[PDB]
Amino acid sequence: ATPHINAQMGDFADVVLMPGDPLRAKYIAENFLDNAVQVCDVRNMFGYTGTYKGRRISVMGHGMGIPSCSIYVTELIKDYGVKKIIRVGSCGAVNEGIKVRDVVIGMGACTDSKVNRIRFKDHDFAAIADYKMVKAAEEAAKARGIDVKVGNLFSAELFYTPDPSMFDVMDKYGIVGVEMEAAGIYGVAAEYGAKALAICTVSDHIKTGEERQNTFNEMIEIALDSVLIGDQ
Amino acid sequence: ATPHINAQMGDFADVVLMPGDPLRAKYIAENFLDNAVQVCDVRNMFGYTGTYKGRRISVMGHGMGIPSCSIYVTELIKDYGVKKIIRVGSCGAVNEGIKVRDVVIGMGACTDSKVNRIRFKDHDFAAIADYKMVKAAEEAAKARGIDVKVGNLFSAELFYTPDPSMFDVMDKYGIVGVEMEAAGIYGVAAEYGAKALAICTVSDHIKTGESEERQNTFNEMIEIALDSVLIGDQ
Amino acid sequence: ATPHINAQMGDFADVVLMPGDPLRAKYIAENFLDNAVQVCDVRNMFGYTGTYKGRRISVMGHGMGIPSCSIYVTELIKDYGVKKIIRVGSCGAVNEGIKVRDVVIGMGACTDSKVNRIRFKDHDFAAIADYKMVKAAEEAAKARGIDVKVGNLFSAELFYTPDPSMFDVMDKYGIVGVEMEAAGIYGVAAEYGAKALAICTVSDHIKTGEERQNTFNEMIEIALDSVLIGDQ
Amino acid sequence: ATPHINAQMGDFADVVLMPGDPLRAKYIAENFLDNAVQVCDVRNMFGYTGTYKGRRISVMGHGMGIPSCSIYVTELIKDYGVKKIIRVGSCGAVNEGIKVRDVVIGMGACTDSKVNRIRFKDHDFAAIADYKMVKAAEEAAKARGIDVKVGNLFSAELFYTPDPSMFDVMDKYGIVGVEMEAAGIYGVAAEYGAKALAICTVSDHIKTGEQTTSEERQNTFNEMIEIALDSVLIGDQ
Amino acid sequence: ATPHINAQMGDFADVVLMPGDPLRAKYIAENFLDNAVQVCDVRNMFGYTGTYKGRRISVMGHGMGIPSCSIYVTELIKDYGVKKIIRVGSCGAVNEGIKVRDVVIGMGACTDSKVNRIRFKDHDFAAIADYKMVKAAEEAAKARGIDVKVGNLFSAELFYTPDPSMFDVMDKYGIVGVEMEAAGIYGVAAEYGAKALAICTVSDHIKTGEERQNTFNEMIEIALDSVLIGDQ
Amino acid sequence: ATPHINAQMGDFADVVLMPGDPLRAKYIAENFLDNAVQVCDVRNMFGYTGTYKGRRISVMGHGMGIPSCSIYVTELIKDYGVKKIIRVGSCGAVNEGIKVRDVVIGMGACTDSKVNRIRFKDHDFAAIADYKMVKAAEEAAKARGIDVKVGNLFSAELFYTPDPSMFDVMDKYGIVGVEMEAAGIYGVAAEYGAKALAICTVSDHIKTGEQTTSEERQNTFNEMIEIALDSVLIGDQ
Repeated sequence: ATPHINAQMGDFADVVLMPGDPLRAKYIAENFLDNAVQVCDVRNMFGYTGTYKGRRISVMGHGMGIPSCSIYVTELIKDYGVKKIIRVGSCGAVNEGIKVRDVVIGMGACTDSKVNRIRFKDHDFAAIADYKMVKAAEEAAKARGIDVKVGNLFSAELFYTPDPSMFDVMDKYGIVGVEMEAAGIYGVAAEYGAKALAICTVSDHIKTGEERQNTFNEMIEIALDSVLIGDQ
Repeated sequence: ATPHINAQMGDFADVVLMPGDPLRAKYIAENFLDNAVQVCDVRNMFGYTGTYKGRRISVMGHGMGIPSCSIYVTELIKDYGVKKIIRVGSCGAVNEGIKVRDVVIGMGACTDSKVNRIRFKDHDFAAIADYKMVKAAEEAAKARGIDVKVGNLFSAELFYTPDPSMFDVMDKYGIVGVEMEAAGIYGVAAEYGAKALAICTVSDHIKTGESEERQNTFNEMIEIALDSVLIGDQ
Repeated sequence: ATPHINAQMGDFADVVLMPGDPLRAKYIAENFLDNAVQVCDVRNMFGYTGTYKGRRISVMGHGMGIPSCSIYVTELIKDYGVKKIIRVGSCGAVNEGIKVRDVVIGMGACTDSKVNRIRFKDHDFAAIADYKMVKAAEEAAKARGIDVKVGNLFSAELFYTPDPSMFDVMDKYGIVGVEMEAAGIYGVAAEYGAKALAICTVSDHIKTGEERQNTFNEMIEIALDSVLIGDQ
Repeated sequence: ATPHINAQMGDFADVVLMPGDPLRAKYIAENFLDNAVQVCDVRNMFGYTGTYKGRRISVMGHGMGIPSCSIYVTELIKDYGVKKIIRVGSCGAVNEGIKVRDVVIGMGACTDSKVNRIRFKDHDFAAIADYKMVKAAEEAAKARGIDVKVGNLFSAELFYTPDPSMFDVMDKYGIVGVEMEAAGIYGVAAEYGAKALAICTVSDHIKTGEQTTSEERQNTFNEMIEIALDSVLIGDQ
Repeated sequence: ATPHINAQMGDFADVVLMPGDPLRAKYIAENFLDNAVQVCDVRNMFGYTGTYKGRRISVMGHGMGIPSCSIYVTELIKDYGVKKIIRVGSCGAVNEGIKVRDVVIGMGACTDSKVNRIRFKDHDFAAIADYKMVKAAEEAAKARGIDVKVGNLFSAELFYTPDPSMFDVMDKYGIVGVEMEAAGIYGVAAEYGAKALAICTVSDHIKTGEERQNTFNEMIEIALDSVLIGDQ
Repeated sequence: ATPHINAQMGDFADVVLMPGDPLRAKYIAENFLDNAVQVCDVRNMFGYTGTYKGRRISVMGHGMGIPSCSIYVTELIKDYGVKKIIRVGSCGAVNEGIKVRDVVIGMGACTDSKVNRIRFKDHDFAAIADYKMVKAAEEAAKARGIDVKVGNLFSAELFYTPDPSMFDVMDKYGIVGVEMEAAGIYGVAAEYGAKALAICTVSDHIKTGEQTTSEERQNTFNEMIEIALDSVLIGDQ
């Protein structure tokens, strides 16, 4: 029993899929997993454990932003023995070579947050995903014939940014998508010795101002298939 | 009809009480407000509008941390006409003069976050509450025989901090309670020209290590906040 | 008998009013206090102790800027037993809603200085006044028919700023007045466990370019009446 | 005809292998490339162009440290059309999970330098390698029976650090090796739109005092270069 | 007529000697200069203009700390045509090879202040004195057989530092003296195209805890002699 | 017998002249020193020891950029007993008061690097030269009729800067020339208790687009080296 998660050790699988919205975790448990049972509900942050093709897998919301996400993944790892975390969600694109509904994988995560600087003595910590998980997801996508873009995500602290000119810097530096928690997750996995990966689907084009459900399903199938591939 | 709040203009009152826990918002709606009706539920972030002594008041969770808190209160202010936000929650204490169950009001909020530096050209922005709201809350508590400590909160980005020696620094500088969203709310209030206040109840003593008594003290904090709304209206 | 103050313990009252200009301290001692006697003059920084309606009160200049102000109020607090400091001065306004001759109370104080970051491990320390002092001052003004603005001051390190565009940012965030020492006084009050308040009169409008003695006298009376309201 | 490189357009291939030491570049061009010709020598910074299994490949020294390697990689990309860069060097280990003689690939590069903060408005830029190059290098090592550690390198500005306690921080965060130029190469590659990769061989263990002989190190160095050149062919597809 | 200096263009010479204490400026005008006449007195910051060996020279206090000193030197330079500033004062020593009463010249000035970072886009500005002024002062000292140490001063923002371990860092990097304004003066001189120099006398040994009036006179004679040397 | 320098204690004099390019070290040792013998060549970074008017003097390249520079000066000081270092190079001018072919001395060195912040608890370290070396070089140039500009150099981390508006800032604050290693040499010299000086010749004007022939550049460079060597003898007295 932890402060933010009302479950017991053993309730979660060693791998957890994590959308930000708890209703998306409920949607995933009911439509993609077999026999999912709810294992937590504190603060309405629903978490479930079921199986995918016989493999035990959990799915749980993490809320919005770095701080919220860090609390949950930190507790999953140190209190529930979770080894691998796959964040799943929507992101905004800033570059011309990425179109809405494209599937991006964050090999790395840039950020404007100070959390990695507080852990790394104020130097530049490169928040990165676990290589084998990236590979697994790219192979799972290829198997279904889905193209994915692997690159840097940008984890913003402020959804309603006071500095919009930063989207032009992101673009020039190849940022593939903007979300709000990947840099925090990667930071937590490094601090606690676990492995993470963030997968996103472009829901909006910040620059050009540019189905959704179906593309969401492809993202989920890719993440879940990457879990089985990762076990081999 | 915003991305994070599925309500209509007019659904929220001009004043909103905001616990971090959506289930706390539900508890407040059911036990302290009259005829409260749910006005939003995207992402399970429950929001309700009811009445306190004839005065229309809203209550809604804001989730955990500065980024989450900023999204909700920003949308509330710019799309729902919200004028006053009172965050209500639990905090940890670092100072010996403050005990568990004490009620603290955050006249200012320190932080280890970068959000106010992004807004203020990397200079020191003093994230403060609206004075009249502090004053109303302090008078409301005084009328209920409750002693409140008014000072600086500290809004942490990392609940599981990699640097626990910071708690000794906070204590040395008078921090009255440690939580996670006050500096963000005050920063948003200053950016969008609204008014905000953070009231908290000490649920844990981070230094000394110190449900019923907490529930009771939680009810005390809610009553103060709601009574400050009426004193604030005069 | 300190390095910057040549007085003895007991020479100052427990409450000190501090204009930046030592000649302003002399003015206040002579026209608002009864039987004030000079208690210090090292570096020409005049300090006086007198009585306001029977209540012992001190007034002393603190010079210009954060470093100068910190030295004096630190010595007053640790060597002279000073419990409450009320800084009084003139300030520039950046906001359109604030006019010259308006009285502002600094509940908080922003700064481009590094002093609070040196004290607070490089994180954001919110330099704020003592709530009760703010409340007393606001009550005092209300009793004299004076409308005061309570909010954020900005304490600048450079009077001749190399970056005048900061004035638009301050305005955007509600800064009520720009001066040079409130963030340092509040930081010292927090470090040594004392109480402080900054009250100012808008002498110039930095944005619009926009009696002064009269409004200055108004600010002095509010400060002195706040001390008596604060004693109850 | 740039200031630091005295070659002409077309002298370099579109993929360039880069050790820090110009003599290692000479050694690679001589022993691993066919028909290598020296194409530049400004400041004794030797650059050659040869062929590997019929494919055109260049090898060039980049000096030590971020500032020196940025100058050369920037010139190769903007003046000579280079699209892919593979840095091949030596790094020190800080983690007990990594052993001397290990082959590490920098998927990312942490640093104590300010070069990426100057480029990215003082926010945190995750200095990363090109994913497909990491994958080609990882497959190539696997195909040669070499097990590679894929993770975060740390590019130090001061070889003789004034703060050794940072090594304990690097170990806790899983840094796989400490070197001096990856974070700078990754920043340049992102700024100019090219692709980069840093591969390293562990010559010393900072934390455990472990050393290796010059024989063993030559051999492990030899493995690294074969992986890199193989990865080029895999990457071409 | 400037806000902080009540004088007219022409009242100051092109070179100004500046102790922090205005009473020290008064002592210098009366004892070292011929026919010195007071030219300013706003805020009790006395300024005087007299003659040294027939050479017109001014002496004025600048108060304590960077912010205060910056206002005065900025106004002297841009409003009163001052070309050279020599700050004179007492400093604390942190290094074992520097004893009390030694005369140190700040060829450079380190600091914990943010003022040069605000001017220099957050990079490292090396606040340095004007080389010809350093040279003139070192030669003036040699003529009178006084030994001087030329090196880095450290300009502290906080007289009562919350971080005393910084004195050991200063010592290790060769800081010759700790004072509070040299880095600010050097910054202003650079920004406004003027020349500055800080000369100090060690009044206390911060480390070892270790006449004064006479060593003060040596410092002043050296500065004034450097002015004549500098004119050749 | 250090990692980057293949010499033995006593091979270097107590004073070392240091250009960035090792071929310039060769040129100086051959043309200005008597009986110069090469004493190291690790990574093609040539170091020599010769005599000037009977006074033992060494000359050695330091590569480009702070990090490379720091490694060599740090090794000369801690492993080989060097007491004084004079960096002799080329710089770009940003101020209209400085013309191409001018000789500038860096009494101080500004920088956009983080190496002195890492050493000085994140506060502002004024990276400064040794006063008596500045004075010896200034008198030596005066004695030769050369008028030197004494001031602040700016040591850039990125030669190909992503922020060129910074040059207008350096101009406003009087920077005398832009190079890449002075702030790092001064930091090392202060960390290890040694003395250093950076002298530079203006080969190009960044702000006005002024250039100079290779002939003019050789001659101005020739003047700089004689100033430096003369400053060593004056410094000994």
